[PDB]
Amino acid sequence: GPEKMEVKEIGRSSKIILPACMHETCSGGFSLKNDCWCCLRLKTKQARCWKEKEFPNAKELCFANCPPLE
Repeated sequence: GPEKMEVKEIGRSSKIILPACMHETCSGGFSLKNDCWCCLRLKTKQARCWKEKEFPNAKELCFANCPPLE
């Protein structure tokens, strides 16, 4: 047979990502995880970001970041 091109892994949750401008993710139920979203602002890809060390707002938004429900 082939080289097995149909992995499975331990995917037992509702984890998913939300396309837009950056790379974000969210998962609540067992995995409990999420990928930050678009930073402060940029022109080409990098420029102005959010310092979660000084501003807690970025942190809350990062953990709150989740996919659409429509």
